[PDB]
Amino acid sequence: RGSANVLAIGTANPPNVILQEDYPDFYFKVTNSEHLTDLKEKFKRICVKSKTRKRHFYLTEQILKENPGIATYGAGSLDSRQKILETEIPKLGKEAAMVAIQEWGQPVSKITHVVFATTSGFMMPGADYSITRLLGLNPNVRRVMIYNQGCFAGGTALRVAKDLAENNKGARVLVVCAENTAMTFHGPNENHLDVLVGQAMFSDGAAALIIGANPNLPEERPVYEMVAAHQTIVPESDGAIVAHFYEMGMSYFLKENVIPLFGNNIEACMEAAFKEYGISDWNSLFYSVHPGGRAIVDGIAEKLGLDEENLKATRHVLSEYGNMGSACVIFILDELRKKSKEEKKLTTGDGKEWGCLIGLGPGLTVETVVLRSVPIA
Amino acid sequence: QSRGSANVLAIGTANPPNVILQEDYPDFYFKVTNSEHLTDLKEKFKRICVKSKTRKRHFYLTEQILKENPGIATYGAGSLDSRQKILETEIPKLGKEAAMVAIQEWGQPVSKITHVVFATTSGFMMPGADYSITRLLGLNPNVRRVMIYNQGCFAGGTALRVAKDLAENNKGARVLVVCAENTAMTFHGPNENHLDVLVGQAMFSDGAAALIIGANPNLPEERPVYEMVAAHQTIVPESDGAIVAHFYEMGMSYFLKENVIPLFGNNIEACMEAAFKEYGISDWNSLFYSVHPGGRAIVDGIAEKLGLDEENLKATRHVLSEYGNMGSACVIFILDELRKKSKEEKKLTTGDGKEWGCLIGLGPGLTVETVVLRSVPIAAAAL
Repeated sequence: RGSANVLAIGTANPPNVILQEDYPDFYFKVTNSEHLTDLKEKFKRICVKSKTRKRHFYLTEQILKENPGIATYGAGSLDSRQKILETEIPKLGKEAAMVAIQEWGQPVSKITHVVFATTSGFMMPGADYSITRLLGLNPNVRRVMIYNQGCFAGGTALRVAKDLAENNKGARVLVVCAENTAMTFHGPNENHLDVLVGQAMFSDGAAALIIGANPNLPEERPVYEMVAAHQTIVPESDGAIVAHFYEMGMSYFLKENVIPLFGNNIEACMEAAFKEYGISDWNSLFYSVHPGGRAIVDGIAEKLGLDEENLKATRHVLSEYGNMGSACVIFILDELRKKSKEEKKLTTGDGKEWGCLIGLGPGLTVETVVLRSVPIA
Repeated sequence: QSRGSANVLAIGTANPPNVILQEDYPDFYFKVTNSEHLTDLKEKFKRICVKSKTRKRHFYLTEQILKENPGIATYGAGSLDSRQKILETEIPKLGKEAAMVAIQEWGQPVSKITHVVFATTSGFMMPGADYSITRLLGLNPNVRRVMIYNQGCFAGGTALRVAKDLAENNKGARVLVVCAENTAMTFHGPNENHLDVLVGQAMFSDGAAALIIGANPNLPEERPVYEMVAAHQTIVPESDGAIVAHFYEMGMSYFLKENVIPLFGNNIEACMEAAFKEYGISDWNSLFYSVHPGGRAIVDGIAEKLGLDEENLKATRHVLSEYGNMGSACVIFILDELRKKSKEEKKLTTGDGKEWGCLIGLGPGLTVETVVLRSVPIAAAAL
């Protein structure tokens, strides 16, 4: 019995794109907030600085017209958010899952386990049930539904898949991460400027993987080896990110020091994960860093001394997709292996042997997955 | 990193102190929900409560707390924010008290805990209940957490199935498993257009249960109570839509079709075969049981289809009787009851003197969680 491997990665996004250059005009119009000149000026500066070029959203002017509470800050809107989210999350998840299954090239009857992560709505039965039904998976698949673990849940999903894959001979785990801003969209309000930071970054996306130990070569094709998977609570961080699931939807609150609480601690997380394999040069590694806005990626870069090369996959997904929550770190893994093939590098990890996937979110929580690349040549 | 199977090393339970006897619950319920005029619903509710075989339930919710949170007691009113204010702190707090009972039986420092699995459908926030009990128990900040939110009445099974893989794949791993439920998420006043509310109100109750799960016990402090042999999960065929729950502004709005009981009853034998065929076991009455007590009718129906005697189901029916339907926690209380009653009538194993047993989680999907268990001799389990 060996290490859990990534055998396939797939991604999906809803079709409707709003460019960041268009987004402030769009946002202030569909929330009937054009009278709030200062917030609109504040929001244009945040978006000009975001280094997100474009985002996909299921939410459109049409949907918001049909569900006006979603576009009114603090209005009872959760019922109508859930009516969207209950079906759109499994639906988008299925599309991401189909791309992974196609790459994998094996029948779906070989899938033994399903790990689904989202914070974009919830019901019983959950998105894990729904995607099982939509893909016609075996009814006896062993399911782990991961609700409401926010922007670190990509890490959590992989860490769970790792133990499922490694402890069960022949197990193939379908991992799906999906987010939909129907859960997080808020109109602007002078008292809750955290909303403007959210509306500059949050976006729709689904990513899927197939995880298995002991790949059947060469008809199965590993992309990454999962070596280790850690979770930690940052010291002195209690209350830094808090989200409530309220009648108005997901109401979230960020302290001033979120970026420096991650930044002053990330080096300790890298030592905890890499010391035992004798690694201390952080630029010797390839990276999937959760792109929770520009400031989080820049702070982690500054504190680890990461060069432009090691963050270009992370920054490409932030630019082209925005903060799709749990899905982002999986999009980055996809981008990383594609770019590696395109630039004729020796490994799926940008020519590097060892790598790091970092999930960041409430607690504050750091998810650290240690990866090895696979040869391309 | 294996060396052996995940064992239950400890079990502890906690309940809120306010108890309402079922004989008193219809008068309580119709009074606090301002529903005295709804006479036909009150008579229906009395008949359901009598048939329930729930004698007693624990609740955080009191008359006083409903007076301070009257939205909760007003059918369909926006109450979720008031429900989350209660549940955000009470679920981790109740989970903590259960965990402290399990950790005392375990007799190891909490620094030995490497993983935390927390199951609840009773409120949700970020960071979740996993984070909160980690903080309340002063666990090592680098514990590996699996937060199982909103899986409903099969989550007890899910929690052990996750714990099994965490404990068997990580050498030295000790998994704290906590299942907690609080009816602040599910409490609704009666309504002529939502009859399924009367079914839940007869059943749903508060409780927390905790386990320490680990492979390779270490004497003298650690003793196994149960061995986990296998953990299975399945969708009951032709079951789509039988149990639906939405998380709405009014709280958890749930819909329980009539045919839930036949769908579970008519497929449970296939679940037992799938789980026990490889061990050459077919005599369902020779096994010990923790069956999710999702109301009297589901237990009775599984009893009839498997041929289980009164002896097999007394632990299950004891918990339904004395605690009601505490959601995820029930199957863990029943394992606790089973080993306690075994020790008390001087049986030879923690499973009522039987060698093999099964824990059955039942919930939306419809989903069946099946945990294949082995008992431990009382000699090696007790002190």
